[PDB]
Amino acid sequence: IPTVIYDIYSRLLKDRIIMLGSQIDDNVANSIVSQLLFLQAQDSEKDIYLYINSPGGSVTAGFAIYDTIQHIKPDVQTICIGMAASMGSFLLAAGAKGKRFALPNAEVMIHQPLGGAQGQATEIEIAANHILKTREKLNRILSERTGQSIEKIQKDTDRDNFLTAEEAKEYGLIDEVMVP
Amino acid sequence: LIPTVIEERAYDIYSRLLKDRIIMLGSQIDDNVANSIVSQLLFLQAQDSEKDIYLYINSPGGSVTAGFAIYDTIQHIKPDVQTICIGMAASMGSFLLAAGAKGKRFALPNAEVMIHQPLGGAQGQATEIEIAANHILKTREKLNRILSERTGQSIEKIQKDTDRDNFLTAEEAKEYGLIDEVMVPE
Amino acid sequence: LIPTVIEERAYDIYSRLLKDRIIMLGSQIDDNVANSIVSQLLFLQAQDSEKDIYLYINSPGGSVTAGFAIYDTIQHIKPDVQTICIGMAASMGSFLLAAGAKGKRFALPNAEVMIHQPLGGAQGQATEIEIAANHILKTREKLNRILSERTGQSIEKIQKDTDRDNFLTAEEAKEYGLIDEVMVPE
Amino acid sequence: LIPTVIETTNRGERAYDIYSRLLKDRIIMLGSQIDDNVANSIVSQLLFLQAQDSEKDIYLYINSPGGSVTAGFAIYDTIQHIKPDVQTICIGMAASMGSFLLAAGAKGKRFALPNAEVMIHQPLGGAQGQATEIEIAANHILKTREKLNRILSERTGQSIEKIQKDTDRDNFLTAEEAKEYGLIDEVMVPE
Amino acid sequence: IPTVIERAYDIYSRLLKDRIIMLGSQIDDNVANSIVSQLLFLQAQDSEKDIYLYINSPGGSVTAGFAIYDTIQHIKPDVQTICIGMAASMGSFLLAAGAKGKRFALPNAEVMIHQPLGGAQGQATEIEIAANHILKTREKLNRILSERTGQSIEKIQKDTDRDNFLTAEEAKEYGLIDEVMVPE
Amino acid sequence: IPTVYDIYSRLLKDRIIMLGSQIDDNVANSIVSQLLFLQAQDSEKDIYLYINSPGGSVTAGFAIYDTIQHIKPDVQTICIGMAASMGSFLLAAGAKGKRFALPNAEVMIHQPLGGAQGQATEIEIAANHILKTREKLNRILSERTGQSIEKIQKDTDRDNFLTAEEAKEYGLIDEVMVPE
Amino acid sequence: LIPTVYDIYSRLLKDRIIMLGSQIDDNVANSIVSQLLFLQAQDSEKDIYLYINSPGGSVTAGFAIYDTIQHIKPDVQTICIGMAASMGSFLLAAGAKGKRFALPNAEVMIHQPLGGAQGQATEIEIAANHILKTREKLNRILSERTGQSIEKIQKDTDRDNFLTAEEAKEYGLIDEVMVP
Amino acid sequence: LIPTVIERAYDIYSRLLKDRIIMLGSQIDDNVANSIVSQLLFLQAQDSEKDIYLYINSPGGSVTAGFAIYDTIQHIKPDVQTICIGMAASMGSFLLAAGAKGKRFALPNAEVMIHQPLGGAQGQATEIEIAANHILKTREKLNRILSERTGQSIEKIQKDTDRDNFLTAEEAKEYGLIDEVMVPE
Amino acid sequence: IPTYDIYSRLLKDRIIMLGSQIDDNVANSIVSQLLFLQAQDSEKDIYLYINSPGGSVTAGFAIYDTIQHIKPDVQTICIGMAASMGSFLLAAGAKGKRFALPNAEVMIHQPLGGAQGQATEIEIAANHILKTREKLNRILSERTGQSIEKIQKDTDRDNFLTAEEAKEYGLIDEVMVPE
Ligand SMILES: CC[C@@H](C)[C@H]1C(=O)N([C@@H](C)c2cccc3ccccc23)C[C@@H]2N(C(=O)NCCCC(F)(F)F)CCC(=O)N12
Ligand SMILES: CC[C@@H](C)[C@H]1C(=O)N([C@@H](C)c2cccc3ccccc23)C[C@@H]2N(C(=O)NCCCC(F)(F)F)CCC(=O)N12
Ligand SMILES: CC[C@@H](C)[C@H]1C(=O)N([C@@H](C)c2cccc3ccccc23)C[C@@H]2N(C(=O)NCCCC(F)(F)F)CCC(=O)N12
Ligand SMILES: CC[C@@H](C)[C@H]1C(=O)N([C@@H](C)c2cccc3ccccc23)C[C@@H]2N(C(=O)NCCCC(F)(F)F)CCC(=O)N12
Ligand SMILES: CC[C@@H](C)[C@H]1C(=O)N([C@@H](C)c2cccc3ccccc23)C[C@@H]2N(C(=O)NCCCC(F)(F)F)CCC(=O)N12
Ligand SMILES: CC[C@@H](C)[C@H]1C(=O)N([C@@H](C)c2cccc3ccccc23)C[C@@H]2N(C(=O)NCCCC(F)(F)F)CCC(=O)N12
Ligand SMILES: CC[C@@H](C)[C@H]1C(=O)N([C@@H](C)c2cccc3ccccc23)C[C@@H]2N(C(=O)NCCCC(F)(F)F)CCC(=O)N12
Ligand SMILES: CC[C@@H](C)[C@H]1C(=O)N([C@@H](C)c2cccc3ccccc23)C[C@@H]2N(C(=O)NCCCC(F)(F)F)CCC(=O)N12
Ligand SMILES: CC[C@@H](C)[C@H]1C(=O)N([C@@H](C)c2cccc3ccccc23)C[C@@H]2N(C(=O)NCCCC(F)(F)F)CCC(=O)N12
Repeated sequence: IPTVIYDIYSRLLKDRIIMLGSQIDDNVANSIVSQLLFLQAQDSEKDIYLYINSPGGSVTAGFAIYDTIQHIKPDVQTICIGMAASMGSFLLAAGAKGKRFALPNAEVMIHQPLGGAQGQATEIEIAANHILKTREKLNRILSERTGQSIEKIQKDTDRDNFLTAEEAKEYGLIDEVMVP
Repeated sequence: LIPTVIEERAYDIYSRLLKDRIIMLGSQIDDNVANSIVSQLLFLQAQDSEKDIYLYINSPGGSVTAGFAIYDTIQHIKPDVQTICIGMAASMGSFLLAAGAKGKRFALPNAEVMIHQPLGGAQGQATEIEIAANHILKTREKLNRILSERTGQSIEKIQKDTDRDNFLTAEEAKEYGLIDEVMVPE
Repeated sequence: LIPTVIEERAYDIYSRLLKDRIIMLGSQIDDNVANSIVSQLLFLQAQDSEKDIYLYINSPGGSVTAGFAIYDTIQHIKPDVQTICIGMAASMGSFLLAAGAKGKRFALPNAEVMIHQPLGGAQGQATEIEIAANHILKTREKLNRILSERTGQSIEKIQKDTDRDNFLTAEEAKEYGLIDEVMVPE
Repeated sequence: LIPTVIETTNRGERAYDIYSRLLKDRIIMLGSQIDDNVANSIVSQLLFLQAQDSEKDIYLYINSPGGSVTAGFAIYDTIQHIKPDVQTICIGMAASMGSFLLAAGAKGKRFALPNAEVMIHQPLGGAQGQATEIEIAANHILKTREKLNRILSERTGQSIEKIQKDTDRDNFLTAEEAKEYGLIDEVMVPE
Repeated sequence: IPTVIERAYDIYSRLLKDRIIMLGSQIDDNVANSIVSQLLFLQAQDSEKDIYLYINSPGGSVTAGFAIYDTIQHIKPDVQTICIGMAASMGSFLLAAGAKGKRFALPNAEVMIHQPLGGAQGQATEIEIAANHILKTREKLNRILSERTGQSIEKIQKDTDRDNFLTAEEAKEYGLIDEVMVPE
Repeated sequence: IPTVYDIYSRLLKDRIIMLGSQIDDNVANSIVSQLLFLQAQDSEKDIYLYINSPGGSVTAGFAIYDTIQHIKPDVQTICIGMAASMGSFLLAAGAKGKRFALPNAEVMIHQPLGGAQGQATEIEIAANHILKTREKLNRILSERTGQSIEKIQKDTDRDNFLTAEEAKEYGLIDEVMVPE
Repeated sequence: LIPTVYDIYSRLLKDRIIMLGSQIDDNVANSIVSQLLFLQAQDSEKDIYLYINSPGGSVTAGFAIYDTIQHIKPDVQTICIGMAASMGSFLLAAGAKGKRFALPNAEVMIHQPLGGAQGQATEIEIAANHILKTREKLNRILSERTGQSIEKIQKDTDRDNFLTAEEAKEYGLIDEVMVP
Repeated sequence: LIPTVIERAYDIYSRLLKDRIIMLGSQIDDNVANSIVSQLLFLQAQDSEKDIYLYINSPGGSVTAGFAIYDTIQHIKPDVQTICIGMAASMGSFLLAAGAKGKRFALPNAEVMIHQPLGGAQGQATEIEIAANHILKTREKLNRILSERTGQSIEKIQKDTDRDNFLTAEEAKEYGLIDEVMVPE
Repeated sequence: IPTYDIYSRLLKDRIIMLGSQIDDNVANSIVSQLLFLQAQDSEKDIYLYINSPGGSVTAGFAIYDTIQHIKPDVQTICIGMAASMGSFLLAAGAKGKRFALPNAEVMIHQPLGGAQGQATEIEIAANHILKTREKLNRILSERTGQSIEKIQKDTDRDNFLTAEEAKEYGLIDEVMVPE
């Protein structure tokens, strides 16, 4: 990671740019949540810029970021550069309305949540109910953010569904493709 | 490891027992074990469709579908299949113990019987987990319904008593209706 | 592990069943299992080209090409091959269950039948992935077409019903046309 | 991985990692599995913050799957011991000892964001060896469960019998259900 | 394992022909199934002649041990027991299970008694169930040992709290065996 | 393996040889031995070679191939299940007019696979060897199918799956045995 | 490992030189994207110099870099030193027209994208369609940047195709070979 | 992982050390003992009269490492107050009991566990004998010191440490391992 | 193993081969062979070949006690090596009928073992292995004519003896010199 006279990521944070550039786990969420809180305290009115190049990851970690975005006063603009898959694409769609972007060759992928369960029948049932409720929660929020029905979201996320930047715009996941 | 007996014919000990209509279920129940036991049951029915068969059970259980292969074959054939628990019958083992001919399900006094709900796993997409969950729940309903019919206990009581590992003495298994008699030594 | 029976002649239990025209498909289907079953079918046809053969199926499935070795050999030989599901017939196992002679496909009441689409893999260059994808899609079409002919269901319905794991009871398998009869115990 | 922030003050600029910057404003992040190291760090932060100012509130962020019960109790007892109120917020997930610590915040100052997940269940453990050693371990984990349930009862207003029943297996609650249960006081809805 | 020819037998099968069963390993389900089968075979061959159970075993599974124990008590023939080498844990329990008056050891054989071993992991209630089960199992073992030795349950409990090694002569004094066979 | 003889030995008594696995040296040695045994038993009666094989070693395959051509009896071939790579080469090696498949059998043809590491000159030697091996295979396949070497080269460039009927049209087999 | 003068890479960044000297993954892309953004903010008119010595890597990570290059105002000059393979050679070709270079002994390699898929037939189909669309996207852009037809790019990338610096120039991947 | 505070820039543990608080928050091995011994020596040199505060959240560990800490506590002039937060087991509970008389504490939900020392030996009979004698002497040494610090007899300590013995904070006080449970205000 | 297999052929002539590490399986087999041979003929000598690095003490005692229990004399011969429990069993043969070939190696040393866990568990294990060593040394004293104190000293560490030194020690009666 190069230094500027700051490491490069810290330099970007000084200009209110947060980089979500990896798999989403609890550590990544904690860092992004902290950066959002720091930026709101520095200036509660200026926009924040969230860069997303992520294959997704933990749903609860993703919701930590999602809820923090909605909680703070500044608008959080989102941009997909490279790829936004799974919880990554969910967070892309979570940006301030009118301020969700992708570059033209960026890839957006949506699909249903993944998980596991082992043990007794009743334990498997509890895990199944939990992941099904989690999917309903995700689909409901995605419906509100895209303007698509819950039934359409359900159908379109049944398997891996790859979208171009332009298709993501048509879907309502982003507002604009930034053409060079 | 397995001794031979000579009667002129040479038999390993298990084959010698099979000649007297005794089948040994002495391991974890998987497809191989089920196939072997199913084959022995079919062989014995063909040898004599009227004489009792004796199924020895010392098993920690195992695959439910493999257990049902044995269960359905027991019910399908004409001979009565007597069951005895020696050592332990747990899970599908205890289900098979309860599957023996009415009046002919036994245990020795220090045998251990354990009943519990089925175990499994699932990973992948939400809808795949749902399918696996529905399947294991239906399997549990099927097991509980049959156990209710075989023991005389209600489905609601079976559900409650199999929620966690439930260890029974031979005498408790008799009181429960899983077996008919404890063979006390003379 | 596998007991012996003595009639002058000494047989393992499976060989004894084969003498009465019973073939046991009791494991995952791979090339070895297919070769053995194909050999048994050819042997039985040569022993008697008119008497029925009995194919026991307790299998989670396995290789599609191995399954087709068995399927084609069943159709090629003169004797009718009766099929019975005891325990489980999943994937290629359920395909082979459905391949038995019309009117002579059975299951015991607690047997489980599962149908789903074929599984596979591919890695390498885009064009290699394309070739592998085309191959598995053609394989699925071939399976679905044959299943349609054997069950009486449309190809479109088979496609829909095999999209994910679909578990059927013995009675549901009969209603579907995978088997002809559930053998209820007497 | 962890960004730096630089604040220019009148006696030279200061460089903080982001978590240290939050600690300066009395925010402690419990963002991982709870083990002894995590507990020691959080205990130290609580003691430091009390010494800096014994009257100002502390803010404990909880995004945790839980972990060691004794480590969790190190944090719990330190929270109750110090003078400042410790506000708690669930962001993401609070499971097991995480949800216990969420419920341990100052009364009226326990929060969650709307899509946060709270999970409660009974403690997990292990025991091997002789029969009498297994008995000792069993008695210990059963007493530990009674201790947890009693405290949870006091903090939520639910009876011990209800806590026992509701923690028998994994029990997932929405933020709103956690409020109704008494684990938190308020769901912070976005403005 | 050598062969002997009269018909060809492996050495263990040859001993089984003279009603000698060898329990010469750790006790698991396979060993128990084999020994149970041999006992049933021998009873069917002759319901009146004594059976001879050789024990050189570090013990093993309690339920497997009880399969053997209950089969011994169930059959009509007397089962004589001898400790050669070592009988530990369930091995020593089976040694004590032989027909009264017909439990032996050779002079340098080692007998060890101790409480049962086990494990449990998972939820508190699962640990409780496992603990209750192993405690009941210990009570069952101690009660039977009390009946077979003539020692009180309280003394058995105390003496099995930790590993307790006995010489053949001490095992006789304890009531685990009836006689030490001294060489002529 | 059931007894009647083990089942495979019983089939060998009726001049049926089972090639039902990956082709390695052990399999080739066994099949070569069976062919020599059968020729000695009767030099005029047909032999029946069952093929359900994913292929394997080229030199092992050539041991079988050359032994088939060397002996006096006609060797009939049948594909049941799958004949891939050297398996399909051996299928095509059966006596002209006596190469069969069952209707759902799969035939796959492709170029040989291999490996080489070390110095540049060692890599060159290995490359020349595998290229010569491919030429040898293609030339023989051309003679057995009636297809040109140029067409064989093109059609084996990547994995090429054929149905039994397509294998007949290609000239790899003579007839599909339809069930009566 | 990395000498100080600033560490050496940060010193080069001060003069608007970015080093892409490794396999392209998300971390590398995020770092390069950040450097490009930083440099544009420092001076939106001065050229940027992108050094490429890379075996390639992730396609989506490569597209993060590609789209950021096209998005920013400064011209990004590219030079191949050592090797540019796969996505590395794609990025080499993405430099400002007239300002794509290689040193004389640099190696350029082009080939089709690599990937994988396992699971159900329909999942394999989705993965196959995705990688085929990705290849079309890459080939279309390469056609625009080189002046070669899509059909020629398809043919020339079917297998590993190694080019000298001079051949890369003739192909249109670079504009000039810098002779010493 | 470990946050920084600015007054000078300190990691949080160093900041606590400036106020005479030492954290024993892990398994006790030689490294941990060396660090704690060094902190104790540093603090005595800074001020030989002011109390030191030793936080204990530890499952125990090496007996000799524990004795390095124990002997250093007794050697230095300042009183070392001890507090159990979370758990003090085995050598951890021994060190808890080693604090200055009247200044050994626990928080109400802290767990104290006492048991006999653990170890191992393999090799020749005479090597096993040497290892057995050593661990038995070590147990006698531990029990004698625990007797002096708690007021319990050696015979009672022996009996109560035969197996794992878990105590609540209040039970630890009754036992004499600590002097007071700090109840929250 | 060449073909009776060769070992079974030797057993027909009352020769038992102890040619490996002594564990429970080996002991069970040798005990069974001894019982079989006594039943075949209670008066004829048995010949026990010993080429063994030793092994389990309790397994060795299974063999030892069975030798002493049966009526036939058991002659012992060391060919190759008899170490540890192997040398103990060599010394256990019938008095006057314990042999070695001239280049055979005999090694004596104290028993080996292990203990882990609580102090009291280590104490129990230590007491047990010390009592086992006393039992071994007492029997070796009776069989060799050496004092217990001398056996203790000489087994403190690995002590290698030639066949002739083993004879002088009293572990064997005779070295069979080739004719
Ligand atoms: C400024 C109002 C809302 C935003 C409020 C709030 O909702 N939180 C949340 C995000 C929060 C975070 C962590 C722990 C919490 C515990 C209880 C309640 C809220 C908590 C903390 C937040 N606080 C700050 O953000 N302070 C400035 C810190 C700046 C920097 F990030 F450190 F640089 C503490 C004062 C407070 O009332 N809030
Ligand atoms: C002769 C009374 C008792 C000994 C009685 C009995 O309790 N069992 C038990 C041990 C038993 C074993 C295995 C499965 C059983 C199933 C149900 C009931 C008893 C079973 C089986 C036993 N049987 C035999 O022992 N038959 C001869 C066996 C010969 C040989 F071992 F094969 F060589 C079957 C007839 C029967 O009534 N019993
Ligand atoms: C005697 C009526 C029922 C019992 C009937 C039957 O249900 N099955 C079942 C168990 C069966 C087994 C295996 C494959 C099958 C395939 C299709 C239908 C039933 C099958 C086979 C069974 N058959 C035999 O058991 N024959 C004798 C074999 C003796 C020995 F086991 F080999 F020793 C074939 C004649 C038949 O009509 N049945
Ligand atoms: C009886 C007519 C058809 C059935 C014909 C046939 O289609 N095949 C097939 C199944 C076949 C099997 C294996 C290799 C083959 C190779 C080429 C052609 C057919 C083959 C072999 C089959 N043959 C036999 O099955 N003979 C009896 C062997 C019985 C036993 F299995 F050994 F017990 C060889 C004589 C033959 O003309 N056929
Ligand atoms: C029968 C004429 C040709 C076929 C001739 C021949 O080409 N070979 C070949 C196949 C061969 C095989 C193995 C080693 C060889 C060594 C040198 C030359 C040929 C060899 C051996 C073959 N021979 C036999 O096949 N003998 C009978 C064996 C029958 C059975 F297989 F054992 F059942 C030895 C006599 C011989 O001249 N030939
Ligand atoms: C200057 C107009 C375009 C270039 C515009 C833009 O398109 N992006 C992109 C590259 C962008 C990056 C990261 C996150 C984003 C989130 C939403 C929209 C765009 C984002 C961010 C970019 N911004 C900056 O580049 N600010 C200066 C940062 C300098 C330094 F790198 F920190 F040194 C934020 C203000 C803005 O409107 N843009
Ligand atoms: C301020 C009153 C209570 C809170 C009191 C106390 O109970 N503890 C506890 C938490 C404590 C911590 C660590 C070891 C202990 C050992 C024995 C007793 C208490 C201990 C330590 C606490 N002390 C401090 O907190 N000093 C200031 C340290 C500030 C900073 F954290 F370093 F930044 C030591 C003086 C004292 O009497 N206490
Ligand atoms: C002041 C009397 C006692 C405390 C005396 C002593 O007993 N030790 C002990 C603890 C000691 C420690 C390390 C190595 C030793 C080697 C030999 C003897 C004592 C040693 C060292 C101790 N010394 C210091 O503590 N010096 C100040 C160091 C302060 C700081 F820790 F660096 F911050 C050296 C002068 C000395 O006589 N002692
Ligand atoms: C002269 C009697 C002494 C030798 C006596 C005896 O001490 N044992 C011992 C070795 C023994 C072995 C195994 C189990 C025993 C159980 C209880 C008592 C002695 C047992 C068994 C021994 N027996 C035999 O050795 N019979 C012949 C067996 C021949 C062959 F080994 F099978 F080839 C059983 C009859 C008996 O009374 N004894």
